[PDB]
Amino acid sequence: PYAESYIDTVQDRMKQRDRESKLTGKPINMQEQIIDGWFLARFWIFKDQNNNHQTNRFISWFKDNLASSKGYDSIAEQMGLKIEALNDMDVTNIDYTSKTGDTIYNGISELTNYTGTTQKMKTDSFQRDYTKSESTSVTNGLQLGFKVAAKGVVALAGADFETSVTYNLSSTTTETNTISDKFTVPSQEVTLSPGHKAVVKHDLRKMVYFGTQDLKGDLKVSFNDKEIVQKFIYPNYRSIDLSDIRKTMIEIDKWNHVNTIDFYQLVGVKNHIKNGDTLYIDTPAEFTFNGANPYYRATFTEYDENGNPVQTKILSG
Repeated sequence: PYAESYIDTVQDRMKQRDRESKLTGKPINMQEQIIDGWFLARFWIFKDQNNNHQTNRFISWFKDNLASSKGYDSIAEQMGLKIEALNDMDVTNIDYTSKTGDTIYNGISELTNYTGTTQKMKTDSFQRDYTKSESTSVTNGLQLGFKVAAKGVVALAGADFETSVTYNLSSTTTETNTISDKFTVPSQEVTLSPGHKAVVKHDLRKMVYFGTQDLKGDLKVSFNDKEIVQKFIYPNYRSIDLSDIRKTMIEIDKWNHVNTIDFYQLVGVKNHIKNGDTLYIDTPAEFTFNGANPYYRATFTEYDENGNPVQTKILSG
């Protein structure tokens, strides 16, 4: 062709993509970087299989799909790009601030008394419903066309609240879940004199936690490209994983006598590849739990026959 190799263009593009992510701190486009590597690996195999016409047509098919609007989305489903989290991701550097939220119940239970004798009269228990919400956002999203969900246990140690929340590793968009839970207001202890009164004020409210964190863990990457690869060259089919992309880019740089880049260290800032199918990512995240464990305050003031407060005991909070 006596022109610039598109192969060299892709190799340099993956380098420039990873550098921008690491020099700006912004996340890399995981879809484009892995697909660009899959393309380079598949070509490095095709070039040695004695079909230069299909190899050149495989380059054309990849280029034209990139000129399309869908771009890397159309290729991602054709070669079956799959990224899934099979284990809980680690939550680190939890820093949260707490506040009280909306009222769940605010009222009183007025306990009179008329017996001529000292007593230990008691209120009764009741049960008020509420809904708690959990919202998370990933700062360094993988920028994928498909949603890649993960779980992580966020333990707000100093607040006795601990929940497993869901994240969206593909986009910075907020991921929200709402769940119905219930608080049982307890019966409260009160010692009363003849003719004295007891009031118990209930203040039950949602608790709100705003926090930052990191999210680290392994992701399984696989290519389901058996069908699309064989539409170009059918014989001598072999499956390909991230190991083959690392080998390809090493051998491409060796061909041009330049420093060998490590694909495993070319997947965006704070990220790296562990082996053929394990991508390790480390992204900042933010969370907001609205509801969680409700804050409950209960006070009791004893009034004598003249309506004067005798004693005031704290029962919750």
